[PDB]
Amino acid sequence: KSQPLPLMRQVQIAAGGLILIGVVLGYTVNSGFFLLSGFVGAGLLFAGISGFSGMARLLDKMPWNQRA
Amino acid sequence: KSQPLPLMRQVQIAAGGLILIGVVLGYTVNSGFFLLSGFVGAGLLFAGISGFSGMARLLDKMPWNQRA
Repeated sequence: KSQPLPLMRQVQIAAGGLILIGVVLGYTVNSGFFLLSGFVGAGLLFAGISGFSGMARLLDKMPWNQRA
Repeated sequence: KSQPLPLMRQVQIAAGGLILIGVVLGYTVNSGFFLLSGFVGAGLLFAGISGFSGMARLLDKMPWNQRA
């Protein structure tokens, strides 16, 4: 039990990650087809929010005993 | 100096908030005009990630001495 695992972070990674993924595939499949093809935009966005959310979810509620 | 104010979260709230806002205004102004009008979607999304990111940014790097 390193961190108290609050809800001020889990909501950011959960809501931020999920929402992003969706709004991303949409903003790219609807507003991304104009830019280039629709993979670089939604793709780069997913990868970003992905690595970020992960690092945050760990620093907030790392899988310590999650896999003891 | 309550918290060390890391960057594992500051990146999620900063990048997540900014990106979300943009990807939202687009996914709604392009893929939202189909749903209803294009305000309920992008709007609810903005407010959501807004209050969330804020609560997180504060719980991590609250404006303690920021305005002492």
